[PDB]
Amino acid sequence: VVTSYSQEITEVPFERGSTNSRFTTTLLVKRNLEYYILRIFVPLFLIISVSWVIFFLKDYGRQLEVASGNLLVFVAFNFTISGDLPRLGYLTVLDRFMIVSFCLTAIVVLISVCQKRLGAVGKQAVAAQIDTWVLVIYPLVYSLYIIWVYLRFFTDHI
Amino acid sequence: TYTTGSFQSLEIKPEAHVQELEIRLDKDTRYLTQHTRNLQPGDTFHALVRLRLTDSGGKPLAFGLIDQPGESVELNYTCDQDICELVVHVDGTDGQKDSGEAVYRLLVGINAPNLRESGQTPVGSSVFLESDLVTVGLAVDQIVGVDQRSENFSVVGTLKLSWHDPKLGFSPDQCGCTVKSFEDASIRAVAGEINLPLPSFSFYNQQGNRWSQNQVIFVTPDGRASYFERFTVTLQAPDFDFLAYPFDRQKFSIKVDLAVPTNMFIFNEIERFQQVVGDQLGEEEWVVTSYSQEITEVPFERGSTNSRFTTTLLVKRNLEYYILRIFVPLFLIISVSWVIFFLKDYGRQLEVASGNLLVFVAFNFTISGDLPRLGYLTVLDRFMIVSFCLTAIVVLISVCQKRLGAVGKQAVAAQIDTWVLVIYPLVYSLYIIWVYLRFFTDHI
Ligand SMILES: [Ca+2]
Repeated sequence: VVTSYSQEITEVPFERGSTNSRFTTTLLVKRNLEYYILRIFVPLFLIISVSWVIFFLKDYGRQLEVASGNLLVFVAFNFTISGDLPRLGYLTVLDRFMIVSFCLTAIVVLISVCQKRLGAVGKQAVAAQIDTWVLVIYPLVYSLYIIWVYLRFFTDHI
Repeated sequence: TYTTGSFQSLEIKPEAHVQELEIRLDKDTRYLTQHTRNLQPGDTFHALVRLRLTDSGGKPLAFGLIDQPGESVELNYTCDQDICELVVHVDGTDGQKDSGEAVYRLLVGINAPNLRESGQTPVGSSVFLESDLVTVGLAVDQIVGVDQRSENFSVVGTLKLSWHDPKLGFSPDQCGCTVKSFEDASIRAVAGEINLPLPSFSFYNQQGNRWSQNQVIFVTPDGRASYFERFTVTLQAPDFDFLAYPFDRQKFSIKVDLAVPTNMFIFNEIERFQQVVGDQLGEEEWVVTSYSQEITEVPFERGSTNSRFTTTLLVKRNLEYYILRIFVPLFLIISVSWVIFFLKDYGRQLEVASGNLLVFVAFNFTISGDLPRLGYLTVLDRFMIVSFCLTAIVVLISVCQKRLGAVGKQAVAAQIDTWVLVIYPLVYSLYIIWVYLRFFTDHI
């Protein structure tokens, strides 16, 4: 979608010692951000929501099963939307966010494994403390990463 | 400026045309051949230092008489033929020998070296009909594509040749305009249009026809012509070796050969009219570590050689992308498959092992989009195979541990568990060290 356009005439050093006249039409275009927000980011936020709410039932075996299943779901969804992800040779803020989300889901799988070990060894108070600590840090980790990426890739003044 | 050309017999002694040079003989150029410019009717050629003098058509004209003082052979000739061209050729290999090096100097004069008697000879004019000196400049604006299965790279850039040909000069008034310009026609096409020699070039590796844009060859009345062309050309790259992908460094070699031998034109000087590699907005897939432009000689299709101007760009992939997207999630999946050996419930461990192997397969194909479908293996493919083998192995070990837990042996199961804990990281580290030694070092 064309945000703005502008036609204007300049001079350019021609092949000889003189200059040629140039007429440049610049169109400021942008993507349909609604499509990416509703197709890529909303299902993703739901997958993180599942991986964050599995820390409520604290059965520690059911939690582990759902954590592994949700990591598999995240992989499958990532490749489902990989069709529109451009196969550019360099990183992108969408790629960076997918990367961070996958690392955090794998980390919650690891924490579920450790919590299951704690539940089996006989330490459940420590397991509950780790559980509530995950509940409090996970949303702030995601918010901090989003703020950091916004500051890095969209601002210079602030 | 003082004008020379053609329009519509005294004091010839001062205008003596006599000059000398030193030569080096080695490798294939044992036989040396030199031409000369058109001569006056009275001019007599004296050759001093076998050797033989013929015309442009090769018809023998004179040999050399060996005079022992001064060594070598002395040759002399004279003719009254008006418009004609003469050639002197010297052969240094009359028999098979090891050789390997030869230093040689010659004495050449078109009228009378006796008057000059060699010496410094400042007023001497070169009469070898020396090859025209063409400067070349090349700039790269983008590397638009790299097809690594077909091993080619499409590159866009600008090319600028510049050569002085007095025969190409003209009177500015006859056409009005000062500069005579031939648009959107190759140097070969212009040489076809006007029956004159021009330094036609080629890229020596392009597949298909390059897109030539803004190409124009314009001549100045003094005779200094210049050719400009913004090309979009798909070069072939045999030198590509993706065995170390994605940690590989590649050479993008853009080689502009001249379609005329070294006798006619040679690339004199590389011209830095524009930044050799352009800086453009964006990270870009291939970042240029270093570039280097240089001129060489290549055996031409005839017995002579042509001048080649090669621009070599040392490019590398954005390794942050591969490390953060391919290797970090891979390390996390491996960490899951290694930490499933802590809970030791032996049924939950098996469930998570199977689920994690499925996760590994799904992630493998998720990142298979960027894995090149090359017909041969790669360090990334090798590491993926090792990871899959180890994950399947931990699935098998989990099955065996579950069997041991069910049979009534749990101490052996715990021993196997801790043994897996201690060997798995060292297995991965050992494999990484081995692949680094195999694919990145020779000294160590
Ligand atoms: Ca760019």
